[PDB]
Amino acid sequence: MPIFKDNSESIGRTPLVQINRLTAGLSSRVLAKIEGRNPAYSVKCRIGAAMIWDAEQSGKLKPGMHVVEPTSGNTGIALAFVCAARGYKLTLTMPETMSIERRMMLKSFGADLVLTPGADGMKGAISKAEELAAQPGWFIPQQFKNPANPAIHVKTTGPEIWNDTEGQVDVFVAGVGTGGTITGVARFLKHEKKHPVHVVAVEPAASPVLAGGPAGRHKIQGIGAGFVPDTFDRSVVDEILSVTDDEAIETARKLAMEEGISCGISCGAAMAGALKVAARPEFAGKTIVTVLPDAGERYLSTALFENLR
Amino acid sequence: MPIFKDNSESIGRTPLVQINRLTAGLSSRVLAKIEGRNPAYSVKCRIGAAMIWDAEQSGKLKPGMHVVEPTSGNTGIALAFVCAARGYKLTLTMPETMSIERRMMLKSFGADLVLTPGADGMKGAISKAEELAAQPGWFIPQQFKNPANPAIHVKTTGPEIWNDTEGQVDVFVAGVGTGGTITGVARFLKHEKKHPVHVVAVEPAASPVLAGGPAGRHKIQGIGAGFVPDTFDRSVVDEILSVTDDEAIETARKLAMEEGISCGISCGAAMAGALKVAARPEFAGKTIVTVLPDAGERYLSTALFENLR
Repeated sequence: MPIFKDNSESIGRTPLVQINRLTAGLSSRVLAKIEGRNPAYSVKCRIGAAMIWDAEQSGKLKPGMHVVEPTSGNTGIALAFVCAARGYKLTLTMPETMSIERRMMLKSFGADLVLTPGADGMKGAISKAEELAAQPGWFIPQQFKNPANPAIHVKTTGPEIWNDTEGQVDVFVAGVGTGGTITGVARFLKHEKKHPVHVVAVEPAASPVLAGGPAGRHKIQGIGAGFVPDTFDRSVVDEILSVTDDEAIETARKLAMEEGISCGISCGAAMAGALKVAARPEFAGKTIVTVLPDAGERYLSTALFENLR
Repeated sequence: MPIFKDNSESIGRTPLVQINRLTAGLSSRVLAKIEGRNPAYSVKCRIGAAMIWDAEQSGKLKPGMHVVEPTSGNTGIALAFVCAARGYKLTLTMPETMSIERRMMLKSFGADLVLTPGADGMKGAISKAEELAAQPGWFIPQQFKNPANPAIHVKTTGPEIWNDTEGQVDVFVAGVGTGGTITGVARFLKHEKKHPVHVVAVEPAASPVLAGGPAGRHKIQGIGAGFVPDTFDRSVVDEILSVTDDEAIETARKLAMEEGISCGISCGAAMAGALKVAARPEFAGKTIVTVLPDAGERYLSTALFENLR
């Protein structure tokens, strides 16, 4: 490995770990990519870095400009650590219904937070971010529209999976938030390596928007955005699979308990999908790869841990 | 990277990141090794894996046996994920001062917790664990005595530093808890690569036991054990340096804020010492390497985040 000139350069190179007890009695192989092991501990670190780097290259972002994005979750954390490592002023807009601890993490990187009325929800944070981003000197990455999001997974996540498995990956299963992960990995495998792979998107059964149903409330943070994102390319996805909130929560708990993998709720969702796919007779002896986006300690205040006080 | 057959094999291979703003105006070069990027997110993952593997190879640990260890933080977490990954019953002793968040992390891996009197500290934990380990069928790794602890650093941490710097490491600065990190890296560089390295042990000014002062209470968790561990090899250490709780907490805040590196209190302690050493005239144009043991989210409930409510 090189010496990274700042922490944003250290994204990726995450490990593939074989799942052993949740797969007991299957003849396929299930490998988990641990995206929790990133400079700011989630998969979003890849796109926080890539969207900043790409805006530098194109001139949309210049030194002294202000970065603004409407986000509570992992994307705010990634942008915060990247802007701190690379020296940009950062503002994040979020409804005031935001956990005091997620805000501490964001403020530890020196991000400025703009709370918008909780009643207007996410669309209120988006409106404020658009208003701020309209002024000159401010840049908005736009995580759901920015092609630099799937492109970094074409350049890093995709190749890492291809090379760590030595070309043995027959199924890729990924929860879909912005959809950049599943789009970039599928593009790399199918178009750049010409590799046959069955690509499965995972969404909450309570908000099955990718399969055409109506958005709803759900607890699988980071996926189920309530719309089909522009960064999600349905043409490289072969199947949509939904999981319940309880399946996701329980499978994340079993990943820690039975595999020693501390991970979040959407990790349980992805794995719960992957293990159902991996039980199909047509995939006997095949390799199923899935992504676990972040780590369990980010979920101490959530429903993931409520059974442990 | 290979496919890891379980999560314990995925230890290490952590990045070296150049520190840029905290070093502004020094002519030396300070590189931070990010041990938060480990399967259970601390440096102890290396020795949790290694001590279990070593006990398996030696026959001191067999399938069906019960693992027991005293811990005040990361060693419990490391052993917990390893025992979940590899299938051992685990019981940890710890003072009742252990935060609720730490307990929950240990419970998520299915470890049993035995609480010892808070005012008796680590020594009261060590004694209850020794008691429990007397039972036939029980095994105690003994993190302060087990040579498998510095050995894994001779085998992984040392070589990673040597390889990523291409033999450019003139100073090694590390906080001492068990001392295995500094002992193993220093043995590797001095005894095996025959490389001249100024090796700096960092301990709390409020508990300068390595320097022969009295044990005292302090907030730099993970270091300042209150005694000199057998796994600390004084013959490979060139200098003992004290840092205040205030220095450590503030420097950990500055690493997040000015570098985008979210890390723990002991990380600020090591960096506070590394920056002092790196400003010395004899190290102009030289390379100083230090270890940042874990990640910031483990410390939300601590004095590290007191300034953010």
